[PDB]
Amino acid sequence: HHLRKEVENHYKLSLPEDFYHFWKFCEELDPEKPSDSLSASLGLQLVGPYDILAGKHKGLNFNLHWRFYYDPPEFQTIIIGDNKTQYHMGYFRDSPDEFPVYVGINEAKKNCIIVPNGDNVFAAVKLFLTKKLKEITDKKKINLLKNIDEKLTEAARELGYSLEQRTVKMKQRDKKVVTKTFHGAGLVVPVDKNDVGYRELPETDADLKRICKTIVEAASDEERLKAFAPIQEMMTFVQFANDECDYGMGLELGMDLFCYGSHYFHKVAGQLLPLAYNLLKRNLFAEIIEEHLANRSQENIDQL
Ligand code: NA
Repeated sequence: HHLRKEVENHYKLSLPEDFYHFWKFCEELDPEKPSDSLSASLGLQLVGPYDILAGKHKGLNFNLHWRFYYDPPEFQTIIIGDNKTQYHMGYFRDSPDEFPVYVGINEAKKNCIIVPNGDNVFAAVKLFLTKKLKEITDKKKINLLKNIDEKLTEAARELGYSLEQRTVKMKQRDKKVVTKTFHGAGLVVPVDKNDVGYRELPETDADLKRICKTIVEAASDEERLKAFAPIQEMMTFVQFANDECDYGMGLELGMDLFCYGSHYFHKVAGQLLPLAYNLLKRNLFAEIIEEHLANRSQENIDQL
């Protein structure tokens, strides 16, 4: 596609082959409006990089474009669904220098959880379709979805794409996950044979969430200052961890605070996440998190 290098220059990210093949699939499906080809049948719409392939881009910050409230920098939205739940799908990359490891989904009006949904967009839409078909009570819609299901399956078969929700390479990546974080999709950082690269937080996730709850529910600013004391302490622990190259600890603390979702945590998360991503040489993610924390909206299409 003639707009390919424009996609990767604007996002500063490399897109996998499934991204481009799926565009051609949707073009054939509805050449008048490829990004809306699944809208009547599935309630889905292609967005983010697809907007560039569609030429819809012709101040424009693609680090924020269709970035929903709980999308960590690893998560790049490509498809949106029901706006009542803010259902959407995105490629998930552990590093800006790698291809996506899978397609994740989140409902931003419900929670911060990122659910795996295949390792390519053909799988992601097929899995969505299978689930959507369970709700359909109209014979014409049933017929339409079965046809689309047949086309997706054959296209995936011809390209050699798995249609499984979790593939082998995905289950292999989970072996590298040093912690789940609050969103459950996992952090992957380099860890050498002496465990250097990561160390655990002093609190469990349930206890960290309890600490966060006492901060947001503090009845006065003085009580909130006191409720912050365990966070301030953990940030000191992160500084020591950074001095000994255990960069993943501050990444995990910052990610959990971001995922909890309170504006009371934007300042500390802005002190943890940019530094951690820079120390990990994931500089683009440091840019994304800075710009997102400065503009963490519930409306996010940069094309207005
Ligand atoms: Na965690």
